[PDB]
Amino acid sequence: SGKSYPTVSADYQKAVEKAKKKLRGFIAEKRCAPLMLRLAAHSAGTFDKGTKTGGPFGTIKHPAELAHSANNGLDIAVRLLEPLKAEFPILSYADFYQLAGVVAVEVTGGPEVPFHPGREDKPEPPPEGRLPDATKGSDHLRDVFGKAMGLTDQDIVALSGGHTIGAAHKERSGFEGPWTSNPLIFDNSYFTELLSGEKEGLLQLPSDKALLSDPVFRPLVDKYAADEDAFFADYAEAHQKLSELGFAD
Ligand code: HEM
Ligand code: NA
Repeated sequence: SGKSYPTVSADYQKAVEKAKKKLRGFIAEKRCAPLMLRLAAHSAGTFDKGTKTGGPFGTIKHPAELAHSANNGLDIAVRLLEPLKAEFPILSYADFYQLAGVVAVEVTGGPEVPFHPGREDKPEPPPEGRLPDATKGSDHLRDVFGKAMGLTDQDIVALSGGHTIGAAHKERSGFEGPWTSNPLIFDNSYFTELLSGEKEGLLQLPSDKALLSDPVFRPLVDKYAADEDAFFADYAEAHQKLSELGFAD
């Protein structure tokens, strides 16, 4: 909602379609879907609505932004994508990274998130410190996703479900291990695990646990644990919004 997507040329559209295919094959083969989803989220998640700065505009590949502590390990993601990006010189990096995030969800069996091209690469990275802190709680989540990004409480819970794929690494954030028993499968297991308690071998961040005790977040966790279809619908909506922050309005 509220979006007016720009016109891109037929050749640009052709390149998007071909890049989508190539990204599917590459991401599946390399087993890097979760890392690519993290990359897309960290690129988009710097948007501040009050200043209209940051967001998914290709700045994450700048050495200055990759050096942000919250971005530890994302240099791997950028390097992995560089050879493929080079096959699509017409595409913006911004579009390519957001397309990679959409593909990461699709190949792991998640919903089909709508994608619209036309993000323009911006010259200057946003200041460090906008991304969410895993050690903080609900107030902080609302500060970051709500007050800065302009997303809803529903979006916060659905997007937290991105942790259904992948793992933390002690050398990156310091946290360690997968949230789920099937970390390459995009399903509602993140929420099922969050409800069932601390199972040995599985990770819960303080920011994940914050969802269980918040009056608004908890009913959403309950809904998504009970209804994977409802999770997929809300997730697709939220991911689209995240990927389009500051873009096309
Ligand atoms: C809600 C606030 C969030 C917090 C506090 C948070 C924090 C973290 C942390 C600490 C890690 C581990 C990084 C590492 O050590 O390798 C991580 C990984 C990850 N995050 Fe988030 N995140 C949040 C939101 C999101 C969102 C919105 C998405 C996308 C929808 C997402 C997708 C992922 C994925 C897929 C991984 C796994 C990366 C891998 O396997 O290499 N996260 N997150
Ligand atoms: Na999973």
